[PDB]
Amino acid sequence: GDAFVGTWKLVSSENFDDYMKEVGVGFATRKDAGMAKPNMIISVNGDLVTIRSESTHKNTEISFKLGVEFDEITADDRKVKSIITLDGGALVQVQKWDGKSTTIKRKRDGDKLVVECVMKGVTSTRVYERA
Amino acid sequence: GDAFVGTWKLVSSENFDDYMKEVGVGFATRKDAGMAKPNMIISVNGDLVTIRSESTHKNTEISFKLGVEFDEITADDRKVKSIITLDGGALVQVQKWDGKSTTIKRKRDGDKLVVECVMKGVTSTRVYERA
Repeated sequence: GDAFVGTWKLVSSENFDDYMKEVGVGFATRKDAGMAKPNMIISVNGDLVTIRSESTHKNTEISFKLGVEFDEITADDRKVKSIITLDGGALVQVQKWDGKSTTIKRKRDGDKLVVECVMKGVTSTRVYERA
Repeated sequence: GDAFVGTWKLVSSENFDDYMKEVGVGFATRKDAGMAKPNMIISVNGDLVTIRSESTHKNTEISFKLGVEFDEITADDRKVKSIITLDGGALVQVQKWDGKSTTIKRKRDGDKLVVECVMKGVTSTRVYERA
């Protein structure tokens, strides 16, 4: 919906490194990924949704449809299968690969976009705001 | 194949503006798109191919499989249907939207990657080289 559409700047991050350790990201790459403050750009054209994050080195983007499974190569190079849904006003994305799975939840909170990444027990919280 | 895999820097461009005029890109956007020298990063993971171009403002990326049609939102904001194939050592991509269609051909030439965009009569040539 039009609730997520826009450009966002990151403002906070919590327990991100432990979330990364849990998914198996390499030391040099976690250390790197945590030193940057990405921008999240979300838009929609018809029934097609787009999310792209800019960074001073790593830049990615995904184009998908709700409730339709697709193939994704993450920023950290994992070949996963994604399925994104609209569960009660929140964009719920589930990535699954090699028997494991993680869930990324995007939801509005006033003038902020709250993102919560979870990997069996560990949760990281990143708060965004418009730009 | 492993022939296109790598990072590329642009070195030349020819008749690009006329190619843009033909596809209907807006004046301010063509003027902008031509002042930048993008980088093309191509990689493969299993049967999944990835092409992403970096620029000091506009950054995009596509993930696809050969011979399988998919939905794409171009850098200039056109919602097109793409189909990419391997026609005799050349990556041939066809975009189609609103009764029209364009063809982008990527092929090797020594140590260069030659790209040729065509829109009924008009052809633009952009030459890349490794980085």
